[PDB]
Amino acid sequence: NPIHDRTSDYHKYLKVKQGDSDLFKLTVSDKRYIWYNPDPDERDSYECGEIVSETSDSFTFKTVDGQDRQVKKDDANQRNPIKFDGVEDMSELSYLNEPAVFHNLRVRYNQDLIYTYSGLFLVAVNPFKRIPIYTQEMVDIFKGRRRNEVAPHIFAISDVAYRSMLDDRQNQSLLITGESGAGKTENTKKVIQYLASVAGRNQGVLEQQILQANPILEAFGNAKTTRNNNSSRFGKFIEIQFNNAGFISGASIQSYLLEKSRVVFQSETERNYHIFYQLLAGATAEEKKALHLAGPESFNYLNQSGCVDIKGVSDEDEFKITRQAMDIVGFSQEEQMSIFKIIAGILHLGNIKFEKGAGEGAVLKDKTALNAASTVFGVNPSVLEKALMEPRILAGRDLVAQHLNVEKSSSSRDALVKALYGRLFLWLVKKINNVLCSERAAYFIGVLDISGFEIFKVNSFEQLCINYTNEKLQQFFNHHMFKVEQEEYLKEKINLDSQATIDLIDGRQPPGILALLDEQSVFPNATDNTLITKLHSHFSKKNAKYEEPRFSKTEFGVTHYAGQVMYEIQDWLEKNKDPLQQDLELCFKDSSDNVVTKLFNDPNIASRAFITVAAQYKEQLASLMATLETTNPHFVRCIIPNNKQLPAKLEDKVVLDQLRCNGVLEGIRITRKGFPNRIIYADFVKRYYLLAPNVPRDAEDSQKATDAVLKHLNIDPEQYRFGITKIFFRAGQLARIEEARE
Ligand SMILES: [Mg+2]
Repeated sequence: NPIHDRTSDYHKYLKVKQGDSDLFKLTVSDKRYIWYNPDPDERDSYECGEIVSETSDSFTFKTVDGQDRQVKKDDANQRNPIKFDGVEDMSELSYLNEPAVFHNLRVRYNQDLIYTYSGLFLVAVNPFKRIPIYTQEMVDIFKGRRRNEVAPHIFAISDVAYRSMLDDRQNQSLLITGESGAGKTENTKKVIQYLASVAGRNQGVLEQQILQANPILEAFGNAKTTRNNNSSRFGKFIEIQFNNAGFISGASIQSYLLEKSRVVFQSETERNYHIFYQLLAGATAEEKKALHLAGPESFNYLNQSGCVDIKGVSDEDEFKITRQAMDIVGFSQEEQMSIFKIIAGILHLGNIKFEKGAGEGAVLKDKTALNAASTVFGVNPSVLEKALMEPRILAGRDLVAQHLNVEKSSSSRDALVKALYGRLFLWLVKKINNVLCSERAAYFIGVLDISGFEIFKVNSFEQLCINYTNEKLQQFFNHHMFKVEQEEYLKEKINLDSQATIDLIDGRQPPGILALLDEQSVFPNATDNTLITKLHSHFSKKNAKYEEPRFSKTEFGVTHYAGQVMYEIQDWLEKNKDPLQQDLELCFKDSSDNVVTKLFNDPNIASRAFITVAAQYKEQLASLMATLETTNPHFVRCIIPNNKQLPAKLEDKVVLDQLRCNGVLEGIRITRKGFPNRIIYADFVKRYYLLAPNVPRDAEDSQKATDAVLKHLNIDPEQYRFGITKIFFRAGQLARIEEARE
């Protein structure tokens, strides 16, 4: 059994290597240490310090430097005894302090061990390199083991989900969140992998299509940013559908907040969506000519960032893969073509050059790209031309065609483009869903791949959505963790801020941000100023989660869970309306093209429902939360080790900052207050039997033994609770016990 075979790749890559002896003595030391801050300004940077002595209320220790120092016992960060370096769950630690949690992690990361439990969480640090732990071999080892049976691993947590579904006939959900670049999507993909393997019906297609869904999505929804070479520019929730028996029967997809802006603008050194690049790189010569195709350097929407390729990535090779998944999934050859055409047309539209002079109006001296795009799209260029610069507009009675300047003309085109893409994307999802989704499913396991809190330099409307979402999810956790912790105290017979923030945002009466925003969105002439004035009007000095800046006249601050956040209001009105000239709809509505027409002729795709972008999102979240609320949840927190996509570089500031945002640290804090340590009686005795002159290592009266020792040592009755099964210990208690003689 590779589980007990200490020479297996399982032991090799997932386990902390075991020696020939397990004897308590190995680990005996004379030393006691303290975690300290060599420099008080950097609070996240710590050194180990050897406690030298103690007074009644303080410790005194010995710095790295030789200097001596003094500490209040009640403020001190004691180091756990070395036996604890590497434990598979942070909860086994006795001293639960920040540095302490960091250290265990680190210790694991040093051995490439990237996964650790922290009570309910599975913590996962991105390694920045390939570890062969996701093999079929690996897969089959996880089938049916309990969480204590096996090493931490995304496979494990998913197996647990699966058995629970079967054994409780309850639906499940794994929540996978964290910063850009931390790993979410990888692991997300693993889960499906694993699932489709233990529970698929292979001697199969489904399974195939299901797997193939992602690639498709990623091509259209992922991009190369500064933070990651393959970032998901969208949120998503996967539902794996099963039948009563337990076999996979289908699935569905839900996307949230696609980054439409990226289509028409990419920050420096980043890239647009992959497709554009795959297309340019793998289209046949017959496809190129058919699509007026060229190099990226030739296309305004592609050539600006000054990045057109990813190191160690072949846009050409990726296209084949994509092309392949479209096949498996069920895209006709035509459909594929149309997709492309669109992708091309978009590019063309972006090349359209608007000059002036004549008046202030815009004109089209060159008509090239206009033609191309027109063609590809299957619409009347003149019509479109017109729709672009001479949109007719309602002056109420008067429908009168407005002639636009160059910027506004340029802007309309951009909107066009974003609509095109955003719809197309939806269209894909729906498409896929048609193929995979099962009306009649008995159970499911839902996977959420979404970012955690986003706090940049510049925080926009988009981030407000993400953080909102994040507050809702965080609170869900807290609720949950609370029941589940309360359940354990009974089974063993042993003895809020979120809402306010939530309210400020989404509240109806009184109204929160979203509400005020929405309100302003019926007024055509309202401006960002109008809006921000309204907000401060309502919350400044009146709401404690709100903050009116002392000088900025464009921002406000919301006090999130993760901490305070400054939002810039620039363009919220536009973002919330997500406008598009009717003439354009019309224009495109008469397309010759199959798909194209769909994107404008199907309400499901073409329209929000009159609905705001905010409102629509608010609804979307509501539902998600609702469904989640019906499942049993698993939480996975993904952690980026550093900022530079390196390996073997686990940065203290970077990691802790994450553990603070994502709740891992509070979980500890709160758990810390109780009886963090809860050992199985028999186990205690195994290690500790030699400390109290009495007892044998083995015993049927384990509870009696656990007692004799506790009695021996003369431990404070307050430091522990007798569980029916487990002995419940208070913080530091065990560490001391472990610090006793043989
Ligand atoms: Mg991702």
